[PDB]
Amino acid sequence: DNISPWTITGFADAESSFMLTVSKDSKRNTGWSVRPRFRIGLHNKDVTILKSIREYLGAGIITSDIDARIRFESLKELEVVINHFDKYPLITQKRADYLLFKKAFYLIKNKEHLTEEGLNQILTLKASLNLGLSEELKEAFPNTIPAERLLVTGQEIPDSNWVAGFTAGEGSFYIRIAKNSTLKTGYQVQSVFQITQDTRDIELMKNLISYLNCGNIRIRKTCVDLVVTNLNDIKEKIIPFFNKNHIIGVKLQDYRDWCKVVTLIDNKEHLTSEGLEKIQKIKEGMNRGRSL
DNA sequence: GGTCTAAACGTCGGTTAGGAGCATTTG
DNA sequence: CAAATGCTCCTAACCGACGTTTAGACC
Ligand SMILES: [Ca+2]
Ligand SMILES: [Ca+2]
Ligand SMILES: [Ca+2]
Repeated sequence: DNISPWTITGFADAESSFMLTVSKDSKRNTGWSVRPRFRIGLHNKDVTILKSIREYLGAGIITSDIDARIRFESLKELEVVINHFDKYPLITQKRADYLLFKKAFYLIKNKEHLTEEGLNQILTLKASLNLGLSEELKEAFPNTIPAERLLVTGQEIPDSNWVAGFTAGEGSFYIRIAKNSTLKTGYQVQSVFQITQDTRDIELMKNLISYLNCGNIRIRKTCVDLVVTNLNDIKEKIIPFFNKNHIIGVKLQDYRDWCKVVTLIDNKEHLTSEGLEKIQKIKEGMNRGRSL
């Protein structure tokens, strides 16, 4: 089965990266090598996801060593990328990065990066891209003025598949077992849906809650979480939503086991010892407890 | 009070993100 | 020759995922 473009975009909002490498090359006229990259790096166990992406865009190089990566570094591949994200725009702060990247791309495509002016401009672009300029690049290009970075605000959810890809990237379906003496079975069993993101896009997360009509915002001791713990919201909103909008990767399997446990909780089997052992058995093989 | 649900509060460790540069091809 | 791209190696935090305690409904 083929993947949705908005799923690709959501997942990219989650896990992808737009990069500019500027490295001193003595074998070049400007004395510098400038190259744009787009990349997605995952755990090996999710190679298939990358393949799916590769199948949709018809571009990208997939490798697998200590991790699995799909990369786009040549001009043509990057054209494919830019086409996709122009048709299907990111909505997190990463979009900003994309724009910078995009600008840089066109400077390199038109070869004016081989000009010192072009080089300097590209350095202003990298200055505001992700982690910005290293100390080495800072001293190599003194007092470069960081390009204006677009603050991504008022981002409406473009598509439900975007949500699917995004939680496929940052989401978490897990079962919480709490040591509670008030429970005659000895433990409280909770089904929990979660999405984690840096505070920079808290607005989006809030706008996401309204989209799912459930969830609470949690601020950590930094990061922000969309947390769904209400069983009825889970059974009536979340589960149907992700049954319609599929989760890719191993997290799909995790989500299935999660679903099974939710059904066990709905039938109040979590209130008995037998059902508790059952649920625990399912949980031990979920997420961090899964194998090859 | 007894019980259970929802969720606020807490915390670990690694899969993500982000990085830089040599090697090879293209020309 | 030089410019583009292929390929490989390095770094660590924003994530994922796990745990306990608190407010409070029904009975
Ligand atoms: Ca992310
Ligand atoms: Ca992930
Ligand atoms: Ca992630």
